[PDB]
Amino acid sequence: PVNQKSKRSELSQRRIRRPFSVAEVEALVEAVEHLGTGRWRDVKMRAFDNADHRTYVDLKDKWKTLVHTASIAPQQRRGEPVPQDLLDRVLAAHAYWSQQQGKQHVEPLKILDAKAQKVGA
Repeated sequence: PVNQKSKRSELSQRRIRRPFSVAEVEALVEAVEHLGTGRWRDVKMRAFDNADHRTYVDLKDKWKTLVHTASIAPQQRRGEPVPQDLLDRVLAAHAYWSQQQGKQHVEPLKILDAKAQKVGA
């Protein structure tokens, strides 16, 4: 025998830069989960090794699209293959932290954060 299948088609799209690799993005979420959605500067320092004088908005944009990719907007689909492990962790922090400000849909979970101290000469 032999059958066919149907799928969805794209319409529009906008982008200037390139997508982040699973290994790269893996840090964005992991960092946002520990540092939360209130410490972007720390997320860049913990995630990106070269976050000396790097911006904090960069990581903020990547995350925004990350969570939306988990299961929010249909047109927000980056298209590229994304690990369900990240999308899940992202929505966890985005929703968990969201409860602090707004309210849309959270889950039964909690987390924490903390910094360290390193003095030299």
